Amino acid sequence: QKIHVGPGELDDYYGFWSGGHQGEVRVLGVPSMRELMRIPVFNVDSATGWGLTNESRHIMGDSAKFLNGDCHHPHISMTDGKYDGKYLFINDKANSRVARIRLDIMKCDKMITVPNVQAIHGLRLQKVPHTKYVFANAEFIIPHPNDGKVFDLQDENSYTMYNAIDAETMEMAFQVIVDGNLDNTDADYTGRFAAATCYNSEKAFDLGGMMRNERDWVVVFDIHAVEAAVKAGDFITLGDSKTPVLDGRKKDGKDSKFTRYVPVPKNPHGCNTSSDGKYFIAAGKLSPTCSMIAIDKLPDLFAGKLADPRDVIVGEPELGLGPLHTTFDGRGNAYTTLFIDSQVVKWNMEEAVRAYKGEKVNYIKQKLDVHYQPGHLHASLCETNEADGKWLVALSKFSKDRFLPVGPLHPENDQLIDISGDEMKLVHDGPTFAEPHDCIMARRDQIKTKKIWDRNDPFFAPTVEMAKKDGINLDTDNKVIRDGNKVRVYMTSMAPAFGVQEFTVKQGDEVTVTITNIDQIEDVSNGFVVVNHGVSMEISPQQTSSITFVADKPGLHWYYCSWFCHALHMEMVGRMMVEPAWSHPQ
Amino acid sequence: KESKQKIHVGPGELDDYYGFWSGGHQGEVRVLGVPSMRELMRIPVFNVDSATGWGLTNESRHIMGDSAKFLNGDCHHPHISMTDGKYDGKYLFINDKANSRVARIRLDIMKCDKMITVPNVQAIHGLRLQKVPHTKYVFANAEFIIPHPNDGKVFDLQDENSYTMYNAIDAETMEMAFQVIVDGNLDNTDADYTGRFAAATCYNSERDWVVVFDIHAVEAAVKAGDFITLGDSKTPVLDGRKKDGKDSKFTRYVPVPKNPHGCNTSSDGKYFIAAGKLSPTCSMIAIDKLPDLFAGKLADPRDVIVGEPELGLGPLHTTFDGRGNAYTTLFIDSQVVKWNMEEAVRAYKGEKVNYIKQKLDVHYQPGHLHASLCETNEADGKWLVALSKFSKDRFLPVGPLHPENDQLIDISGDEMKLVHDGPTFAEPHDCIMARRDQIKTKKIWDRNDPFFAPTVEMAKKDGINLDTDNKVIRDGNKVRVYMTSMAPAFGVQEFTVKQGDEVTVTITNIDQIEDVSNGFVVVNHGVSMEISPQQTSSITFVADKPGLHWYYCSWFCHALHMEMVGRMMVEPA
Ligand code: CUZ
Ligand code: CUA
Ligand code: CUA
Ligand SMILES: [Ca+2]
Ligand SMILES: [Ca+2]
Ligand SMILES: [Cl-]
Ligand SMILES: [Cl-]
Ligand SMILES: [Cl-]
Ligand SMILES: [K+]
Ligand code: NA
Ligand code: NA
Ligand SMILES: [Zn+2]
Ligand SMILES: [Zn+2]
Repeated sequence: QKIHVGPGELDDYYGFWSGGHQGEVRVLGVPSMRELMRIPVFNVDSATGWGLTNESRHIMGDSAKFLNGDCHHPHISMTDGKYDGKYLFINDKANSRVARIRLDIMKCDKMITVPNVQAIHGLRLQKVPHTKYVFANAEFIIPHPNDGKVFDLQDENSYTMYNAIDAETMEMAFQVIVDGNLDNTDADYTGRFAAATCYNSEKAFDLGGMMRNERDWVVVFDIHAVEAAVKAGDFITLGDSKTPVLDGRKKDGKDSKFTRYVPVPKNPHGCNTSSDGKYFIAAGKLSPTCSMIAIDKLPDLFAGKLADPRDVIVGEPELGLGPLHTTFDGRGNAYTTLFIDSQVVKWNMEEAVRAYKGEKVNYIKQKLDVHYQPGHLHASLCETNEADGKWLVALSKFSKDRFLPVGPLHPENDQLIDISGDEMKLVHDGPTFAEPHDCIMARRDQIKTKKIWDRNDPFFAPTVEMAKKDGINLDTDNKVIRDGNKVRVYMTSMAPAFGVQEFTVKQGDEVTVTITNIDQIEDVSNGFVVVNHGVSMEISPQQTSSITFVADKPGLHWYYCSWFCHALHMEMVGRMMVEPAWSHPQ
Repeated sequence: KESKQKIHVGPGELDDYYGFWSGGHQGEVRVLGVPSMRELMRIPVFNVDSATGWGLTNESRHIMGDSAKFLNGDCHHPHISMTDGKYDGKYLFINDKANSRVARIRLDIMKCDKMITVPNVQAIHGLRLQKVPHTKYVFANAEFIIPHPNDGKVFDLQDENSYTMYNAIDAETMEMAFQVIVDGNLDNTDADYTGRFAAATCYNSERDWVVVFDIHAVEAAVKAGDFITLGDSKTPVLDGRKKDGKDSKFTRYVPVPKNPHGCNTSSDGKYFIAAGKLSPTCSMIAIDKLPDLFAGKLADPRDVIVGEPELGLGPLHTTFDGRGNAYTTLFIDSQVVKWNMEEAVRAYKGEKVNYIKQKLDVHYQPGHLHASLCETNEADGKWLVALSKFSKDRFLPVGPLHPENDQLIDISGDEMKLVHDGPTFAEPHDCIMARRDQIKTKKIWDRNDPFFAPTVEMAKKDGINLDTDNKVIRDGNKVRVYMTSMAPAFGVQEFTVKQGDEVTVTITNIDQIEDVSNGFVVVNHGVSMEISPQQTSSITFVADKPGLHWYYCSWFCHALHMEMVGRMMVEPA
């Protein structure tokens, strides 16, 4: 299996890395592991203007006031258990958001702040019949309402919730109150069941408390029952949110219609569906095991045909110290990160299941040393029924001496491992910034991108509507619209010239500049920077982009095209002239 | 001799050079390993960095000063400080064209530690360092002509008080040293190997020129008090314009075709080489003739030109292997051309000599290029990076935006060989390499480090010993939390405030194990920062929402990382 991609060759896979607490999504080529693109999501990007432009701030809504994010879990939309390459979704733990990225333009196109929760951590997508719902965990228990009268986590109204977002509209679909808390989550291959690990069944706030219980659990959700309850109008609502809220807590030992709690040790972390649809696999973390939940047994569990929730567990292989996450090669083998032992352990799920029945057999096939302290791992197409068993990436949190010293802050080490054969082979050390937690790979032919924008694209449709109110045709017009103390400049751009090369405003005017790049050649991006005003944005071919700033400085102020576009790039400039306040009224 | 160097750095092996890439329009600096071309670290400078809190923390906003209000930057030209014409590994400097700044990075901690807004100019673009006897001055070009004063009374760019200026910053204090008014507009700049001379291309005389500065004469004028000041800046300003055809004393204007661009000093110190851009040539200025030029011993400013090789369409920039060759990017022809400087000089006198050695195709439209140690008299002729603006089909498609293609070229032998295509984001533009042994970094912070000294001072006023204390100080509607942190526990795990209070959280990571970084995020408050071992970091926000609000450690630091959390309780008003 070729490891190196030479000049003029292309990678075989796309890789979508989370940006960690840096807040972006990174697009890598695999197996070269080179970064092809950064997709700003929760960060402010000086280069494209994301978080400065009117289009981006409209997508972010009120959360445009935050300059930070913390993302962990990127996932690609599916149809019938296979990637369809339309959307990628990712969480924000820092400000409790979920974002959707459109894979054809590789931009964030929708974002939602999840109501009545703190900290979106785990996220995964419905697999079958297609990604109708995005499932997201809120990690921290809070009071409801959270108005500062009650702070106690033990109050009957202190809880966290499992969240379902409608993937196509990016509005809330429902929320399910749970006992304990939520960590990671996955979904079955039927659409009926989802599952999440919980580490704080104690509802404590201190370290000792959260480790008190021998087992926490994985909570299993019957989504068909939740939908049935929503259609029956049997739910409540919290605060000013109209999201249906259903109660999945145990009420004095009686289970909810919506949930069942399977005891699992101990502060379990990863929650992964095997690619054959047979198991939810929960990594035991503080327990040196994984727990294997038989998805075929869940209907019987929800029908009261099982005496004990543990009856749905059909294996608990002892793997090593600090199991965190599991992935699958599609040949019947599972691969699990051991954080403390600092290894990846390859094991055979069916032999694990036989050993739980007492049939002594060695289900452990190989342990590979990794460098050092691995968190997530991901095998190519592992989240689909097309898991192809070629590449594995283990994302390690301490790189120590694996790279040149760069000061007190070290890179993460994302290691590429060949699993096409019976023996795992470590082939590449990839340093990365800001702690990617997880990543997802797709075949080159599962992703189709646009090279030029459509003029009706929803990304800037609000800007086109604003232009219409001004009677502007964005494809041709170079006009300055004046409206009181507001000024709206509309121009075309066509390397190496701005369509409006000079305009005059009053000191204090609120200036919006809207640029439509009317080039036809792919790859001729234009930029727009206003010197010393904190204004920067990119405009690609056939895109309309706009940005608003206050002209608070009298005098002459240059603007220039930031993106190299032509041999005469450094001459694509213009002048804003600001008449002083003392020459105008007030 | 062949070009054979190994290009692959396998698991467990280390790169041989550091690469310092400009972050382009994204505004950071990037640290790469060469020859792997992998990104080891991101250093935030003009961008806001959610991961480390740069632009959010009190320490970073203090360094940024008033310019902390800007969320953007546009950088191009990174350069490492020198002693005796060799890298000394102390500082990296870089420009901000978007908001007219120069920043200094300390290479021992890989953080930006000083920043200056250059007064009375618009857009810092070209930038280079004094080489000899060391980097006393940072030289920076302001690109755009503006009125003086720029108060809205005059907009005419041909008014007698409309001009731009060459800028000298004191490298060690990061205060302005002096500015020199010039004719025309400035593009790129370089310095000689003595400290007396510097030079800059000008593209908008409206043949343009390379303006040469006699820095000794400028310094003499400043020491004698013969200068003016502009506006509310105390920076000495000297007039380097031609007045009625009379030369300044501080400057000479050397005619050079055409809209010249790059301005590069050869590593043997002999030449300033200006790339022709619209002219298919480079022009070679003999630095050893400059004293005679400023002494009025030469008939014509063209007499310092000793070579004008014809290279190809669209020469932009030049670098050096230290063996006597120059390497120039041809933007139009989309090539790197290798040529021999001494043979070009002899051709200029009329000898039939072929100075061109090889043309290598690159992909596509190269701008800057950089050979290893080329800015020093130690130029080693091993590696060459050409930074190409249009990558086209060289990488997988990723939508309407495309990556720059930074291509690594083996120049160790007699033939250039292309060995790697490196995609990069937001047009890094230029880069600089240093030997592994030229860079020495700290493993853990020193407690006396200037980076957070202002925070140690605040703590002093509160009577706080940052190394041990876990305390909440109340002062009106201000709340100052001080805590130590030690994975996996925050030293203060809960505190209570009033809605509306202005909260400052100061965290001191007292771990002594390298690489055990901590983070601090306050949920739904837009607060995020990093605290590495022995660092103190601080951040201020207002508690504007009543109720219970969790905070957590963002940096995976421990098996119990998920459980390293705290509670802020906000009492309603
Ligand atoms: Cu957020 S957790 Cu194991 Cu996913 Cu990294
Ligand atoms: Cu438009 Cu460069
Ligand atoms: Cu402290 Cu993770
Ligand atoms: Ca527990
Ligand atoms: Ca000109
Ligand atoms: Cl998981
Ligand atoms: Cl240059
Ligand atoms: Cl040679
Ligand atoms: K790390
Ligand atoms: Na939204
Ligand atoms: Na400063
Ligand atoms: Zn440049
Ligand atoms: Zn250039």
